[PDB]
This record gives sequence, C-alpha cells and structure tokens, in this order.
Amino acid sequence: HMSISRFGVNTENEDHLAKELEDLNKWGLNIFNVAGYSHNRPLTCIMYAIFQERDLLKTFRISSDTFITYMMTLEDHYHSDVAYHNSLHAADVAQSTHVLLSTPALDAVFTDLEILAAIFAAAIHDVDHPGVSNQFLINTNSELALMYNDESVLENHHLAVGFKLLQEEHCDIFMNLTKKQRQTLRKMVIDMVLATDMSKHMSLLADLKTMVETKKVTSSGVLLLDNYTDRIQVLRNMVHCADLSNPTKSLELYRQWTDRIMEEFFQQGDKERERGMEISPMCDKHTASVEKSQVGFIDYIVHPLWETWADLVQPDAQDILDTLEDNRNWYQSMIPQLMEKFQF
Ligand SMILES: O=C(O)Cc1ccc(Nc2nc(-c3cccc(Cl)c3)nc(C3CC3)n2)cc1
Ligand SMILES: [Mg+2]
Ligand code: NA
Ligand SMILES: [Zn+2]
Repeated sequence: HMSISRFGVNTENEDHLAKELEDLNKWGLNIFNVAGYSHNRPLTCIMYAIFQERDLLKTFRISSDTFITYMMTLEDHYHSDVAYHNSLHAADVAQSTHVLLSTPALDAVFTDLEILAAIFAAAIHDVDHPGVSNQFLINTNSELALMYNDESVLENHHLAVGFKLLQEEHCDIFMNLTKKQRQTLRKMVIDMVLATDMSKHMSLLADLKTMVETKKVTSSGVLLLDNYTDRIQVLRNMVHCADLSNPTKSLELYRQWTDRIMEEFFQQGDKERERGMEISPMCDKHTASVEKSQVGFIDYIVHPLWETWADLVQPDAQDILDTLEDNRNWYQSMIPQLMEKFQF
C-alpha cells in the first residue's frame, strides 16, 4: 500500500517508475516507460504525480483516495484495444499540458482553478473514444451522431462521460469545491475539451493569431492578458497544442505515436471496407504513404499552430519548434523515392 500512496498505482518496479517521473516537468518525459512501470496505468500515475507536484489536492481539498478511485475508473473508460486514443494518449496530453502551463511567458497569468481545469480537461479529453472519427460516426448514422446532432460528437461524449463518472459513488473529487468554483471549473473544462475538436483547428488558429498580433509583455517577457476571455483563449489553444504535440517530441517518441495513429486509421478503414463504404483519406493500408502524410500534417496543421504558439510565448517554445522542424526533415527523408478534417 505505500507505493500506491507514493504513486497512486501498484508497481513491481518502484525505482524505475520514480526515475521516469523525475522528468515530470520536462517535455522529454517518456510516457511509454511510465506505462511500462505502472502496470499499464499511465493516466492514473501521471495524474497523481501532476496533482502532487502542483499541490492541487491540497489547494482544492481533493482526497487522494477519492482521486485514485476516480482516475482508475476514468482510465478504465479509455479502450485498451483502440490503438491511439487510449489512456496513454490522454496521459501524454495531460503531462504535456502540465509542462505548457509552466512556460515562463505565462508565469502567474492563470488562477489555480484555471490550472486545475486545464489538466483535468486534458485527462478526460478522449475518454471512451471508440477508435473511429466524428466523420465516420456521422456517415454511419451512429447513435452518438444522432444524440449530438453531428457537432463535436466525440468531444461532447468525452465530456459527458468524464462528468458522469464524478456522480458515481466514491468518485466525486470536487466535492469540497464551493458551488461557484464547481460552476466555473465545469464551464472552463467544457470549453477546453470542445476546443480539441479538430474541425475547429483553423478557427482556433485564427483567433490565436489575433492574440499574437495584439500581444503585449512586461519588460520581463511575461504576457499581459486583460481578462477571462483572453486567458480561456490561451488555455484552449494550449490544450489543443498538447493534443497535437506528438510531432514536437523526440523522434523515438513521435514514431511510436505515428505507428499508433496509423493502426487506428487502418482499423477504421477496415470497418469502412467491411461495410462497403468509400475508405476515408489515410485509412487505406493499401494506398497509405505514412511518411508523406506526416510531412503534410506538419506543414499544414502542426507547424502553423506551433509557430504561432511559439510567437505568443517567445522565446520559450523555440526548442519545441526546432524539434518539430527536425522531425519534419526526418519524415521527408524517408519518403520512398487532410485539410477538411481540420476545417469547417
Ligand atoms: O481522426 C480525426 O478525424 C481527427 C484527428 C486527426 C489527427 C490526430 N492525430 C494525428 N493525426 C495525424 C495525421 C496525419 C496525416 C493525416 C491526418 Cl488527417 C492526420 N498524424 C498524427 C501523428 C502525430 C502522431 N496524429 C487525431 C485525431
Ligand atoms: Mg479527441
Ligand atoms: Na478500458
Ligand atoms: Zn486527444
């Protein structure tokens, strides 16, 4: 029971886990190892480590036992057999969001409640993901698309599941928040998860560009944000950036993530084919070109996003940008010798 107290998870390798978690505050954390040494409970482990590191459990009076119970059922509601959108991906976005919240240009800009909302949003943002895209769910007239009227169908679902889990007995981690804190937290979390809908990517990016065009900083380089509206706009872009962070990690990590997203796409493609539908872009293992698509993904989606975020917080994200360019160069080099999914 002491290593649960220390880690929030059972582990046969306490020492290895602890050494991996020394990188908790770094972009170079290896979440695959964390999964390895945590009996495959990366989200519970990384969330417990994050909440301990930021004193969130103290500040908001969240019982660590109730937290672990909530995080274990949340993590169970991610599907192990979905190749990318499983609890490892959620863990990674939560850890990446945790690192982005400490970027020096944002120092002291956000409230504690904002910090809590963003990390919690990251943790729940893909829960109960079925391994197929919104468009597939819309095209197959699925119950989820009927329920949510084709609008941010999975994202609404992730939120509903995340919040419904809080009403299970013994799982309400926010019980000691005041009513006003619970209301505010709820609104911010909804906002941020809905912002992870890829079809909002271009509108988010445009808004973010306006914020770069108008940015002002103190003479120490800290961003000056005027009101709630400015801050939530940065936080929704932050979570969106963390969700699209895989190509800004070390190549060894990025390649693992790409193998996973492609397996997931190919599995959807097989579903589409089994039922005689036209196979979606990227989902046909026969015609796919993994390297070229990554290069396209970076050039048209990931790079423009991160170049703008980098402009907003400069110079704090320059290295993340350098890695993203370097990785683009690697994928480009391995080519043998999209856009509608991110718009409307
Ligand atoms: O599947 C969707 O409809 C929305 C979506 C799009 C992209 C992602 N993530 C992702 N998407 C791609 C990707 C690559 C090429 C084309 C397209 Cl549409 C997406 N590549 C990667 C690499 C970083 C691991 N990740 C997740 C969800
Ligand atoms: Mg999602
Ligand atoms: Na599960
Ligand atoms: Zn995600």
